[PDB]
Amino acid sequence: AMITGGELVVRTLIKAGVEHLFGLHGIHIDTIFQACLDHDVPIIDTRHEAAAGHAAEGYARAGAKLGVALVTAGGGFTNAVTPIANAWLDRTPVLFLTGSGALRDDETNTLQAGIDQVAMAAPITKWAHRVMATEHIPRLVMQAIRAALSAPRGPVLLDLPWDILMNQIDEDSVIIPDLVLSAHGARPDPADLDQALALLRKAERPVIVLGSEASRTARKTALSAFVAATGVPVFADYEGLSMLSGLPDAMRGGLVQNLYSFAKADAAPDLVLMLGARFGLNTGHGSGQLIPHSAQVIQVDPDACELGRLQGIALGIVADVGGTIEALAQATAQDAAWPDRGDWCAKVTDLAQERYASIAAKSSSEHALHPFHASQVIAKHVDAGVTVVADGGLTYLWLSEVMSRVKPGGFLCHGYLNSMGVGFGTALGAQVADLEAGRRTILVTGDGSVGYSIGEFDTLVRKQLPLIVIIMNNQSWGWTLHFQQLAVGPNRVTGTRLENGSYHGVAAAFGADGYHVDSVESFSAALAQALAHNRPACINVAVALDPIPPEELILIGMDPFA
Amino acid sequence: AMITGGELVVRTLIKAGVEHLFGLHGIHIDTIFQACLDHDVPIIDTRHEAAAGHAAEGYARAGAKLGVALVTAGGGFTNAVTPIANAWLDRTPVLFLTGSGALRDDETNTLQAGIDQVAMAAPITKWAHRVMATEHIPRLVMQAIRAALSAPRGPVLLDLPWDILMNQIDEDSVIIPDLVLSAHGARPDPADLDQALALLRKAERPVIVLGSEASRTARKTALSAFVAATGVPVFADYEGLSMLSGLPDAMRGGLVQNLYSFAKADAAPDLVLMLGARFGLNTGHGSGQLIPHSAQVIQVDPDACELGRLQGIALGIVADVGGTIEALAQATAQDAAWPDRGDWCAKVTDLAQERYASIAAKSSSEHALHPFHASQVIAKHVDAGVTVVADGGLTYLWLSEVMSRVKPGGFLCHGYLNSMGVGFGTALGAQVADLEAGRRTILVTGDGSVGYSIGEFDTLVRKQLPLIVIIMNNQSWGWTLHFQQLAVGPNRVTGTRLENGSYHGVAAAFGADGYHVDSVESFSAALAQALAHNRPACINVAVALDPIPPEELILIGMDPFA
Amino acid sequence: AMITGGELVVRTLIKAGVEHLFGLHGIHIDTIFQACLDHDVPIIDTRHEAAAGHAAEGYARAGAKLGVALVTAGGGFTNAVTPIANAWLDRTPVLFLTGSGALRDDETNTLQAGIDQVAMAAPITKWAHRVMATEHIPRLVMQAIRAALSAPRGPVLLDLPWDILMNQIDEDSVIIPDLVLSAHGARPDPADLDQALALLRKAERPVIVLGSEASRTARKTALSAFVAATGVPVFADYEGLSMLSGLPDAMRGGLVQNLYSFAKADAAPDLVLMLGARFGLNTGHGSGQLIPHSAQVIQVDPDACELGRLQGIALGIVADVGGTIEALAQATAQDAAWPDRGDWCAKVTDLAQERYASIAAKSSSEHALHPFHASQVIAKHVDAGVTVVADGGLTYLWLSEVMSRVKPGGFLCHGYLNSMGVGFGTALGAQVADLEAGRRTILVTGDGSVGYSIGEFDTLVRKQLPLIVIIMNNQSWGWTLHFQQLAVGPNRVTGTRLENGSYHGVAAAFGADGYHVDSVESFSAALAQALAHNRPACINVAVALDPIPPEELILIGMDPFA
Ligand SMILES: Cc1ncc(C[n+]2csc(CCOP(=O)(O)OP(=O)(O)O)c2C)c(N)n1
Ligand SMILES: Cc1ncc(C[n+]2csc(CCOP(=O)(O)OP(=O)(O)O)c2C)c(N)n1
Ligand SMILES: Cc1ncc(C[n+]2csc(CCOP(=O)(O)OP(=O)(O)O)c2C)c(N)n1
Ligand SMILES: [Mg+2]
Ligand SMILES: [Mg+2]
Ligand SMILES: [Mg+2]
Repeated sequence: AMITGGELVVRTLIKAGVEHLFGLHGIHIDTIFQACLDHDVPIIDTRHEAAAGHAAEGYARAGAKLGVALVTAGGGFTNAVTPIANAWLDRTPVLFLTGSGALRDDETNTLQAGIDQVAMAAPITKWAHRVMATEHIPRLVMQAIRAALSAPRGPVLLDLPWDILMNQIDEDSVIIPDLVLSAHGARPDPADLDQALALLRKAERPVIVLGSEASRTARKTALSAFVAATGVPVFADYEGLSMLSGLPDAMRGGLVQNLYSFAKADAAPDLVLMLGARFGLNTGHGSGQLIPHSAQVIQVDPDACELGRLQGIALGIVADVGGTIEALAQATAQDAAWPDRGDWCAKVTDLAQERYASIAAKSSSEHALHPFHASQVIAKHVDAGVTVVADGGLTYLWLSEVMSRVKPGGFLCHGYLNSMGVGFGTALGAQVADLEAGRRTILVTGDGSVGYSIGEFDTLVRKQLPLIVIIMNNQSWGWTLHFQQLAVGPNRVTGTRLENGSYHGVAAAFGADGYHVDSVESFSAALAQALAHNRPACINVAVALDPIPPEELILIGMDPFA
Repeated sequence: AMITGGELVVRTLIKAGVEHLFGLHGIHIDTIFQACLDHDVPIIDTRHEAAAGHAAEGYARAGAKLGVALVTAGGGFTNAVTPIANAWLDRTPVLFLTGSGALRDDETNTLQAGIDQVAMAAPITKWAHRVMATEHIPRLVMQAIRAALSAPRGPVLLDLPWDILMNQIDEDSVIIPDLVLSAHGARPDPADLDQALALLRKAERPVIVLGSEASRTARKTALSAFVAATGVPVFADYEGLSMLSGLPDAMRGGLVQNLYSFAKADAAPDLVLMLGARFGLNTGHGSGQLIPHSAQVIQVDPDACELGRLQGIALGIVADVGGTIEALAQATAQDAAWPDRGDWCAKVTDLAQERYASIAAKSSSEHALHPFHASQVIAKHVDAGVTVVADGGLTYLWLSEVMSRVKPGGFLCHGYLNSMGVGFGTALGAQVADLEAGRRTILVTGDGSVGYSIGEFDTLVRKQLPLIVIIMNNQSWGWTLHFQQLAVGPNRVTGTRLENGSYHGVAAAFGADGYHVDSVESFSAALAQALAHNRPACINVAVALDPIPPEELILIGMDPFA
Repeated sequence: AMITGGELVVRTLIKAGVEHLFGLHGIHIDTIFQACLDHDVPIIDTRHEAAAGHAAEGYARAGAKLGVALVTAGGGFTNAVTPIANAWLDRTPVLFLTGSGALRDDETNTLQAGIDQVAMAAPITKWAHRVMATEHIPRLVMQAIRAALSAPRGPVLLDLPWDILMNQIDEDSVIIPDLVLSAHGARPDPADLDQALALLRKAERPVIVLGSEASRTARKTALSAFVAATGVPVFADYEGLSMLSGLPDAMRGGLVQNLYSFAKADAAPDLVLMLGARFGLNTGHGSGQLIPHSAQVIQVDPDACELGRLQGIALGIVADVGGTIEALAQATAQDAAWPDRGDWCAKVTDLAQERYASIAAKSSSEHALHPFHASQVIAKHVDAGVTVVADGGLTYLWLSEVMSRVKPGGFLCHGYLNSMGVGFGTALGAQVADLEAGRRTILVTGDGSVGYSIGEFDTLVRKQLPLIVIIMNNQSWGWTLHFQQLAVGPNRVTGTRLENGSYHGVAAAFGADGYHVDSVESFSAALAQALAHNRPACINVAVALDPIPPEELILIGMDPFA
């Protein structure tokens, strides 16, 4: 028959293995909407394009697969910029399909047309391109997919002029190709794999730090066989945590942010193995905090820029992180000459424990519900059947203190962009990935960050998504209000207080469950209540503002343990 | 004494004459926040950076001045992109002040940093530029203002590294320089102005069409001098309508879209003078449905691409629209012999009025409130004491049909980008520019577009803004659903129905007045009620889905009077 | 019949009045070649696309019209970058027509395809754009011409995919539109015009400075009437010098660079009138050496960025420079009472003349011909019938000192880009424009610079172009060798000597008249010889290296006088 370019897009995505798209409708991309309707593909349609974009991210992260986002021309695309920017830095594999002006209505001042979407998207994407001919649609779509999913994973834009989409050709003119890209990643040269193992055996205090790319390939069975052979502790940046949930408990060092007072302990790691973790913000930069200059560092990253960009390393290998762990278990299933790491692993869990006691010792929840305490109520329900998504300022800095101790099904936190509010978006789409697994999603967000996408309680309800939103309400933009007294001066705070409005009143008005809580018990009663029930909820949690997280004081450059 | 890069900016904006900024606080730009506090200059902080940017647009357009927008690094900037794009196409003079990563922490994977902000805004701005030394700030800020304000007016982006903002210097070492740019625009060469007036005299059915740029300089008394002398009617595209409000009633033609039904009456304009109107969406592209190919066209635009871009004109002048009007009055003051236009002007008002009676005659509001009947209820409250702001899909297309009859102090509608939801931001900042002038602002929005910025009721209450928001709620993304049922098929509707949620409840949750009305009486009661009170209000108006606005059928290329 | 997209281009250029192209043939752009050959418009085909690009600049600047460059896809476009860049900063109206890959051969790794040609040209052009439809060619080309030719004049890039160019439509289906854009530019307000004149009347030591845009619009008759009425002296940067050749000699201040030693004379100008000169390289920046801080500045520029960008000004008008000179003569036709400026005019020509003898006084041509003495030889032939083109390092810094006194038909020197070797290109194109005027072109280049485009002697020969090329050969990259010893150290000069080659031998091996000269008499004799002959000539002049252009010392910030 004769199908439209819109249909050609959809066949190609179905051929890849795509089963959900997140989007918001426009006349310009309606041919895709029509084709999805025809091929029984869900198109979760949100209230803001950005929220749909982040929804694709969360699906991609929580799902360990490709996320797809669909936005209309002009305003559709520009509303989509923040999720693209976010997925760019988080290294999140998301295909962004956008409509634009008709080729033939080029340069005529028509509606939603005239802005250079690929130009805009270029410095934010692994690849961005505008389709010039309908026959190109199947192969350009697959190309776009391949680029996003290969290492390092990242966001890709495909600009589908209205003109090309509506247009129609003969089904036989064109070939819908398969996704013919191996699921297995590239492995290091046998020469280096041996040198890195030789180094790890000589190590007295060795550690491994997992990055985002450990989670995208998700090679758990091979990682377990490897830790089970060498017996070395394992840390991760935020994205990496999901991986540490198949590991014995003494071999779990937790969040990379623990390796801080390992110096002040005369116990600083002897060697560091970085698999996908970059010398960015999550690893304490080139400063030496979490990773020590003295230490001999082995860094694996598909992207050779990252190889000792900030510190000098000892060995740097270009390869896929997931494909590397496979090559690691394989070469460690004959060794058997691996030292006992008891005394080392012992202190690792000890130092993490001291921090947990040191914060619980500082926590007074006498007058207003301390935030470190509230996070514990949440900790109580976190296991492999629960994806946790974090947003807000101080509120996610408090969760990190409680997150090393539990074993989550997914954990999705801020990337280098650190854009407040992308929480709803990411969380929503996370739940759609979690529906298959039976996992349930919980968003822990700030009173500020919820305001960005508050309308999404509508989408939650319309699409029947049982996401629980916990709003840690301190009646302010938390992180910034602290900066104002702590970096500027006590009496002068502006543009940061948010002392107005029932967020729970909003959610109830949008059709979701309202809960209001201020005490520890009030909160635990409500969280267990919302979890028991199988529909969307909002919990407005009154927390103190004054308390200063240890992580806030690390990042400006001070010791919270001195 | 010693100053910081932030202070330098604030002093430079004050020497320009700026009295409000719209922003959203982040630590990267806190320096400006602090300097503003010192100088009693208000920063209206919203819930989303987008809403802030659009608020600067609304400030600018309704204020006939520069609108200033301030956003933080990274997510702060990318969230502000929809406002920049809109400002670009609307030709709206807005200065966009963005923070970025520190210069000394360049290329290190730090926080909110690594996205090429200037590159991203390049295709959307008259000028984009990242500041490289703290002493450059005062002259780089002024150069940005001049860039923004010169014709054609447009957005300008100025990236201030955090490094450079926090950074510190001597008061007398650098110079806060003055705003030296003449307010009066450039005039056509007299030989061309004479060609034009000669042409205008010989015309049998002459019209004038105003664009954005007429409203920007706002030379009202020079238009009245010119119309009341040649006696020619005057039309305007959306941005230009504000300018027709101090004009004699007979020589007002209304919105440029009334020139449709002018052919079928053998009364198509003989000559068309276009002052800032571009050929494109507002003026019926190159089709000659509005501007007939037969007519002698005279076009005046600051930007030369624009001159006869889609049609052939007889005269194309590069000049300021504002200054061209001044010359049009100048050259008309001695000229005694202008023909009588009484019969033609009678014909213009006659054709426009037949249109109105034709719509009312086809409008039943018995089963559910007709969107037209609803639009009339609003129009009876519109005079020069009111700025009406429009958003949504079908809802604004209906409102246009009543807007030609009333003389508004401001009318801010969709530009070419047609981004749904920009209504809140613009409407908010419009109310800020309106407070000083004493005028009151109404936003007339659809049920879809309001969901975009619905947390902004928070800003409406925190900041004490008596903005009334009418939601024309047809429980669907109206305009796209009409495309789906009319051009694809009645049973093929997906992703456009919005069958959920109390919007008036949402406003009531943030502390605004809630109204839910459905009949003509109820709504008029509700509107008059909210207007009496100096308070932020939300009117949720239940309106019909089925009716097709005459503009929907015109823009698709059909006759709606057939 | 049916014509080609190539034909559609040529028909449109023809309607603009384009009578010559500069280019270099590729198969992608052959349809334009066929259409030019069909319609007898000459395409001057050079040996390098950069020479073709620059030749178009010279044609534009020397003919005071639009210039058109035509380069093929890929290498054709990239070779064209330096001319586009130069035209951008010189403000030169140049249409760049480029081929690119076939739309339907998109992303297929083909011949000459794949490089984002509009992206690369975006920051270098007023407008860069890829043509998307064969129907579009006529209106897009004219839109391009309008954008290049509007104030401020600058280069435009039009990308014409080979696919769309080969395409064939029906003649009658598309309309080849006229150039309807008034040749007179916009004039200043009459409030401001009068303020400037009253300020000019109150002035005690007023001066006028013409910049690039004065030569573009070329409003000579209006300038003669204006200086001859107020009697104020008049300077110019390099581009502006051509206009000073229709002026009584005492009223000629010459090159703007004379106003240097005017301060230490207590003769620093009271008031400065800037017509299109920008605060920058030619005008001693924001430093106030040439354009004093004490003095009141009145600045007129099409681009408002420029208005007091580096100094504070007293008045700043957005207007076309050509139009402003008109308005000025106009307003001076009634103004009978302009004071006598005899005392000031005399002082001016006196100081410029003293500086001149000050250099001849310190010049010795005994052991090798002095570069200034050599410059004087050339000055003896410069009149209204000669276009002089300068290139090279020291060699042109020497001419400037001799150039103020003589009144040339054209004078084309380096723009802000200051790119060596662009001489042949610009000069060759200059000679083509000069054929209509009867003027002859003479290029003064250095030994390093001729080296860039040396093969162009071949184009001079094949194409019968009697351009005379004087090489001031000091067997080195002069300017950089001087920086090395004068700012770095005596004994450390590397990579700057060019002690090799017969340049005259090269020109003769290509077909042109070869001359070798080292003394004053040899040089004057041969220069006079090649001029009598109506052929292309090369003159290789051995000049001294050790000398030091006063300008070379006026730019590090030091003083070549007191
Ligand atoms: C998109 C974006 N990202 C980051 C910032 C800067 N920022 C970092 S933390 C913060 C306050 C967040 O408040 P909230 O979400 O309530 O969390 P809290 O720290 O108050 O608990 C802001 C404004 C910003 N202004 N915009
Ligand atoms: C930012 C943006 N997103 C999506 C669209 C596509 N679109 C055009 S009209 C329309 C429906 C608008 O709905 P609503 O605000 O309720 O107005 P109404 O239903 O009354 O027409 C949509 C989704 C758009 N033009 N801009
Ligand atoms: C395109 C380009 N422009 C400028 C320079 C830097 N530069 C400025 S002057 C100069 C020497 C010019 O030598 P020549 O052409 O012989 O003139 P001379 O001063 O030696 O007489 C150089 C290399 C450069 N390397 N490349
Ligand atoms: Mg908070
Ligand atoms: Mg609606
Ligand atoms: Mg030389």
